[PDB]
Amino acid sequence: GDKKVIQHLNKILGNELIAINQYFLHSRMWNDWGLKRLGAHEYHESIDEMKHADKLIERILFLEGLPNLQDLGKLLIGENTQEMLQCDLNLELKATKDLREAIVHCEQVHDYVSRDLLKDILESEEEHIDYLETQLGLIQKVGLELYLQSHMHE
Amino acid sequence: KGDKKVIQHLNKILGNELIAINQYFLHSRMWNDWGLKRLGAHEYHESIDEMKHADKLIERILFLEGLPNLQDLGKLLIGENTQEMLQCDLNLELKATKDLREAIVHCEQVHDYVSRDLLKDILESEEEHIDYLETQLGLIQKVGLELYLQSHMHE
Amino acid sequence: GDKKVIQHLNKILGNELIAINQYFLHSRMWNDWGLKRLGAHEYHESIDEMKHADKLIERILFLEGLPNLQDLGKLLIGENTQEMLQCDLNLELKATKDLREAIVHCEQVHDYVSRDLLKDILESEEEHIDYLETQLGLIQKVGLELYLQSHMHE
Amino acid sequence: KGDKKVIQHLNKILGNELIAINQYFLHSRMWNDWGLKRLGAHEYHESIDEMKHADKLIERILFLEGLPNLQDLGKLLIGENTQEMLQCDLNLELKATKDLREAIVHCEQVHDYVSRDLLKDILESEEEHIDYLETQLGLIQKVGLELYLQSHMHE
Amino acid sequence: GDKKVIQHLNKILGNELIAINQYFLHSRMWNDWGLKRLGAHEYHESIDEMKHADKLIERILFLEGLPNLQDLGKLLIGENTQEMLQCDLNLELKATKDLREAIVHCEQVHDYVSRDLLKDILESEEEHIDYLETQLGLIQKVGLELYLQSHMHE
Amino acid sequence: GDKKVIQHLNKILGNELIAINQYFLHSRMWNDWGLKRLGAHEYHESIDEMKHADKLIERILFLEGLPNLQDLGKLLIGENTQEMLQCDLNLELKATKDLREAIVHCEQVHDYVSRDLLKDILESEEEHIDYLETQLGLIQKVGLELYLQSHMHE
Amino acid sequence: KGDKKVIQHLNKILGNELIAINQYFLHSRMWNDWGLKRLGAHEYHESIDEMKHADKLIERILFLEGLPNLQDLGKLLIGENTQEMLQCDLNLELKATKDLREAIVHCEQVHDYVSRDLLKDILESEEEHIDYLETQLGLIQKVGLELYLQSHMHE
Ligand code: HEM
Ligand code: HEM
Ligand code: HEM
Ligand code: HEM
Ligand SMILES: [K+]
Ligand SMILES: [K+]
Repeated sequence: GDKKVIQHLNKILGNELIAINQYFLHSRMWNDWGLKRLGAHEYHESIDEMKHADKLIERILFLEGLPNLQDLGKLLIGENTQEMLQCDLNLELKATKDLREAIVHCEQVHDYVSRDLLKDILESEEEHIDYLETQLGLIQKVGLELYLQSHMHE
Repeated sequence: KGDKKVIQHLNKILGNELIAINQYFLHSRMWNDWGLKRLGAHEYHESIDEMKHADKLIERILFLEGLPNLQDLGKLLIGENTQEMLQCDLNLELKATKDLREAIVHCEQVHDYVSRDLLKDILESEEEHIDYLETQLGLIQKVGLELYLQSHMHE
Repeated sequence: GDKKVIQHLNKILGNELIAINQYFLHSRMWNDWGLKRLGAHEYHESIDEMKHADKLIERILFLEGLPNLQDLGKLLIGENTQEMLQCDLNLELKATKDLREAIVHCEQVHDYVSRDLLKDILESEEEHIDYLETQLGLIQKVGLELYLQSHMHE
Repeated sequence: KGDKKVIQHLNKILGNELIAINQYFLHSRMWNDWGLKRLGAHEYHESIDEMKHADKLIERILFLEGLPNLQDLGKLLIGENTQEMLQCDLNLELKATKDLREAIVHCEQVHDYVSRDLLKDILESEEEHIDYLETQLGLIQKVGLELYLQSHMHE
Repeated sequence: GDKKVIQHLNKILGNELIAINQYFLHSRMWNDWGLKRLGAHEYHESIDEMKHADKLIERILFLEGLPNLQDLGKLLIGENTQEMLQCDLNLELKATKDLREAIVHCEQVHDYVSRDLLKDILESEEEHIDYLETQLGLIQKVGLELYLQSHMHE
Repeated sequence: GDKKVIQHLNKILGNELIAINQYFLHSRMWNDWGLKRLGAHEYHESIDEMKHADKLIERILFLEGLPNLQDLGKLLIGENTQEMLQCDLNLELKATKDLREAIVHCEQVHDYVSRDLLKDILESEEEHIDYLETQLGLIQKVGLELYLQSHMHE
Repeated sequence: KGDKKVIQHLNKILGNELIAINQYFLHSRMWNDWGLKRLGAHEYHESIDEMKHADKLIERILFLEGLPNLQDLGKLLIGENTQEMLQCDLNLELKATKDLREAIVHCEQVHDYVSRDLLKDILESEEEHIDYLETQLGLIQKVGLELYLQSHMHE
């Protein structure tokens, strides 16, 4: 296994671990506030990052690397709905930047299978960006209070 | 063979349908992009409905030994926000129904009653779309834009 | 969204829009002639291009570009079965050349998700080339009239 | 009670249907005799369809208090091979659709919109038969007679 | 919500976050080595701790505290099966010690619902200790190689 | 059809044809010895290579090349379980090296569909490497005799 | 355990199966590439049948404590067109049946009746393939090449 591939994979893994915890707390904060539709959607975002982390961990071990679950970077926790969505978007913008750099290196050393894995993750993070920009746009179009009312009931 | 002006009329209606297919499809995907899923879904079905009308016109023209024209695409009326998109669709349908009425007058004149019947059914369907569009613009007036948009976020 | 990526996506979208109308007209001409197997197969080629156009429109909008459904290029309409098939093949060869150029650029600017979308379109257009070259070969092997007889009934 | 000329027109269309019923039924059984079962089955359903139009005309005539004429049977156009039988069918239908258009014109003139509608349904059906006939004749040109016949041996 | 209760709950939550990652890595390590029965059981232990973390997080927010998902303590990662089992046991002995001290304080300030939450977690951690002590005892009774062989197949 | 792409595809095909026979004979040798679990797994590995060979043959023909099913290279046949596993691994390490070289060339000439096929085969061969290294690892962890015993029954 | 010449005969028959597997698989995929899908599907099943024969020989060789030979691959008889591919298959089957008869003779001689019974089963399957092949070549003679090909386009 290419040593820099493993470093890149461990970097993506670290990003997934931030997102898991950030989205899970954001989910439970929205549930606490009675914004149950946002809570449920954000729960699922968290679960999806868990599954990516699993796939990264499996690949690192196959390549005889050591998965790093010890290092947890900075959680971006907002204190209201609009900040929380922006915090999620900031984290995903960093995530996709790291994914593209990892893919470049995989291509260079011909680790095409690792590249394929990261690209699938990358498509999933861009779908999350799509959702997030759409939510932030809806807040601008209908206003904050109507956006929140629309996410009360599941 | 077909009456030459009937075939010209049929190709004109076909050209209108081809505009509407593309206009509604883009508007539909714009509304999905914005997270206005109820509008996106409804507008997708309007696009499909115009595709089916275009199919029937193509089939009729070929039966009449005419040449269907799928090459000349007229001007799409693409709006930049929900209220503009609805008015753009409405303007397109007012032109559409005017052309359908003139086509029906000519078919009647030359006794092409089957083409007339085809066009009358397309006409009823475009008037149903006009009903929808006038109702949507009327609702924007009665409840306001933001509430109208909120009501179209969720399918 | 990268500016040339959006231009390439709009170019492929333009090719899809030509194919949709070309295949649809070819389909209904074959039905008009009583060659129902050709008409049905060609109808499904048109539908398949409609679904590719849809995905391209969606990706362009996500990248904050403007989908161009206004410019309709030159339809290659044949006068008989053999010309219709060759017209379809001419269109597909142009289409795949454009797809390869779009993929090269996506790879260059690290738009791997757009690359993946175009590669899936590309595989579908190569399957259509396989079908078309096979049909033209059968016309040579069994002759035109037997080929047409084999396509009267669905 | 009904308009005198409308009833005359309806009886004329009825007479055209009575010819087609008998012509198509004989052509069907001839194709079956020859082992061209696909043609024989299709032609059988053409005959049945004309029977149904005949019934609807009879019922309308009786409602309008006219006398349906089933006694006068015009000239059957019988072919002696497949290409002739198809062209004979096509010649009959070209005459039938001409008569249908003239009847619709007169129904419209005297405001018998229900009779016009019945005739317009028949006309659409006969244009569909014309579509079929012209396509078959076109196929004989495109693939040749013997292959055309072969394609019509099995149902 | 009582301030020291929230501190205790956040301490127990911190123990759960360690256990999640430790058990998840050990599970994927066992799968990597072909010890699928151990890998499957350890995966389930990880999921169980995830669910406890969820309930802790919900309770903290109901009590108007701030759940801490940022501070990840030291993972005890073994290098072979016998060490991994011992690391899990060491972790659970620390977890139940902290659980007991959290329950003492809840009782003292009459937060009987938090006490009940913690007692349910405690029973599940004591079930895990029963499992661990039993596995270590089986290594002693049958030997390490038979123990491993018995955990190859699910 | 690019000429060196075809040569690369025929080279990968040649590797598949070796693996088909090597794995089939290994399967039947394990069945003859009563190591039925190994026999079944190796039969499925052989069938998987048969399917990759079919896809490669179909692609070569579409690209108007001549599939070469006449040149069969050297089968690596072991005479006990541990040698047969190592023979399979040696063959797959050679296979994956050739696959990466074929992908490099396909990327160079913009044959992205062929690259995508070859990348799917590579993922499957890396899964086989994972299986093979895991088996060799188990033999070291539990011993050869326990490993063989665990593979008597399906 | 097994007679040494029996094992040589079984390895020879196995070598013939390995040629047929590859030859029929390639011919199958050639016919699919050409759109002759009925021939491609039939030829595929012939390849799979030879694969199963090869498996039974391998198993019998190992039971007899022989070494199955999957390394030596003889000459594939690949044709350039349908007529040649069919004849290439037939030429391979005439050599295969000749070798099967010689193997059966030797099995009978040394009282390896279970090996004879295996080879006899394979022989019957190879004669069914000869029956198929001679029938196809005869049909090409009776209806003409192009009609034979047309009959094998659709599955
Ligand atoms: C921008 C151009 C177009 C787009 C994006 C588009 C898109 C689509 C889509 C997504 C479908 C559904 C396919 C499926 O999921 O099965 C569809 C169906 C269909 N399209 Fe189009 N289309 C376009 C143009 C046309 C045109 C120009 C015609 C005919 C002249 C046409 C005729 C049809 C028909 C007949 C159907 C089947 C409708 C039904 O019965 O459900 N389309 N189209
Ligand atoms: C005034 C002339 C005729 C009229 C109004 C008439 C009317 C009808 C009608 C309404 C049906 C039932 C159709 C359905 O609902 O599917 C029918 C069936 C049929 N007709 Fe006629 N018909 C006429 C003459 C003939 C003639 C001249 C023949 C043969 C030479 C014929 C042969 C048949 C046959 C075989 C059936 C199907 C009966 C069964 O097996 O159920 N008809 N007809
Ligand atoms: C704050 C830390 C975490 C929390 C609160 C959490 C929470 C949860 C919850 C509540 C579930 C649903 C369990 C059920 O009831 O079925 C779940 C599932 C799961 N978790 Fe976590 N989790 C965390 C971290 C992780 C990590 C770090 C990983 C892997 C590296 C992970 C991997 C998984 C997987 C693979 C599933 C099953 C997903 C599926 O296939 O549906 N989790 N988690
Ligand atoms: C020693 C040579 C080979 C042997 C003994 C062998 C044996 C077998 C057997 C026993 C089966 C299962 C058949 C059944 O029970 O239905 C099979 C399936 C198959 N074989 Fe082979 N085979 C060989 C070589 C090949 C080659 C060279 C190819 C293609 C290039 C091939 C292509 C296939 C395919 C496509 C299947 C079906 C796989 C599926 O979809 O399940 N085989 N083979
Ligand atoms: K509201
Ligand atoms: K024929």
